[PDB]
Amino acid sequence: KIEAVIFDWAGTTVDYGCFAPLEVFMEIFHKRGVAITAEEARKPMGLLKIDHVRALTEMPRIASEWNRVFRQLPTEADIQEMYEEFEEILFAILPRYASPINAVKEVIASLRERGIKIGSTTGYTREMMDIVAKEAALQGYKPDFLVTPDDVPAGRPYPWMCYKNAMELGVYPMNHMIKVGDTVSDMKEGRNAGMWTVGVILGSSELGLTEEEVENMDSVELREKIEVVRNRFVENGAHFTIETMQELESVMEHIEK
Amino acid sequence: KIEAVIFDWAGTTVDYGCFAPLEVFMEIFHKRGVAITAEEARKPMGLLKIDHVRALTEMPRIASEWNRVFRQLPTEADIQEMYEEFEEILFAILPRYASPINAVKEVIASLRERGIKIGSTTGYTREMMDIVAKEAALQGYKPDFLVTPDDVPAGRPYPWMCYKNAMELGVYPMNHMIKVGDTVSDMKEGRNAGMWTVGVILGSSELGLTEEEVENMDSVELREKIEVVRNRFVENGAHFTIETMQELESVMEHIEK
Ligand SMILES: [Mg+2]
Ligand SMILES: [Mg+2]
Repeated sequence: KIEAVIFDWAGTTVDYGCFAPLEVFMEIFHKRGVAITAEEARKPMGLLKIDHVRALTEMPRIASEWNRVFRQLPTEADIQEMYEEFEEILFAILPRYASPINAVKEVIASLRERGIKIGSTTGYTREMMDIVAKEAALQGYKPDFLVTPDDVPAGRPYPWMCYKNAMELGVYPMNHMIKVGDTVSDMKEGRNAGMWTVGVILGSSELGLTEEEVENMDSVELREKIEVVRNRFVENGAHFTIETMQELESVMEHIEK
Repeated sequence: KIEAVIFDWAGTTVDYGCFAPLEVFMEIFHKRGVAITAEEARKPMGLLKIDHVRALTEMPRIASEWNRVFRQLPTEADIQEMYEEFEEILFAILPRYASPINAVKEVIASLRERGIKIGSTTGYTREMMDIVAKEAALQGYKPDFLVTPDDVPAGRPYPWMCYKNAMELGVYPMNHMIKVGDTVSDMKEGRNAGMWTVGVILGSSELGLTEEEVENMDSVELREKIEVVRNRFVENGAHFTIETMQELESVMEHIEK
């Protein structure tokens, strides 16, 4: 029944915790004397990077500190400058984050043995993907296909990218495919596309923790942050939720019944 | 609640009875000394023309007959040569087969007034569609969008052409879309695409009759023939069947329940 799986990249296939973008946002602001925190930076983490910047700009705590520094509120120009800067720096450090999350690689190898097709979608622009893809391929990960918002009329949560995938992998109907992500948007897109939607937790952009703080965090404390997200997923369309990609082939078996 | 209807072209919105291709398919095989029937000729109607030729040669009755006549089964060269002929003959008559089918236009206008998007797919190439759609426009018919097999990995039954219509019209999930066609391939395309499928009988390729033959036919014999096409459509995936496009609107309403 299930013939292909569509994987997200950031916080799913690579970049444990999806920090690359978070790292950048904090720089462009810190360099301007208006330092923001990982929470409020990740706060918007789901919309157009361009608008993501503007959102941070209108965040009262940030908006006030900006006005304190520049003696004036951000200008549509500032947003446009910070955005240009955001990209340049991102292209710079993207490769340092294109490492396949330890769990994943093996899982992909297993699915491929079951003749199951591997596809993907993303929030990253084609420019950025060329970079992340190239590094991830040297590091052992390379899905059968890949699509970016540049390939379609609009990105997530539209199912456009997912249809492009099915079109290229040659799989139909939509319910013969699973969508695996690490964010609310990943869930929406999955459903909008009429396919089985699942959500990874450990290393998600939702759980927002690094491999470091996960391995060295209070069990009871961590076992609690995991629920705030696993629940968070189901509350958005996740037919299922998994702490790690190690539970993938298991959910498949379930689904196929 | 439905939001868009994807119409096939020949035998659905134009060319009553889908006659344009018919004599061309029979002619190309007749020149090789291998006669075929209208039934055989019409069986794979709806598919990308090149595929349609390949489909005819695949036919046991025809293949055997070909093998018996030439002492070897049909070749790729043969298929390719006949196709070249098929295109020459077709192109010189295509303008004469773009007249909208009678009451279709009134239906479209109604659909638009209800704010419903109009998309379409076909078996004709983009070059063929250029001629057909141009003439169709002049005669009052022009959907919001058009997609040929040239625009995707493959033609019918694959749901690729429908997904592009979804992308363009900005409609999701596929279940919010209805597919209307006049052949078996039309039915399969819709189901594969995960959308409400409807087949139209009078004027369809499956019925294979002219307007004359329809109005001047033994009503008892007519209803009887209607029953075979209908049973056929359903047999092949059709969710509902209608005699004419006038019934469409009603079917939509039933579905919205
Ligand atoms: Mg992600
Ligand atoms: Mg047709």
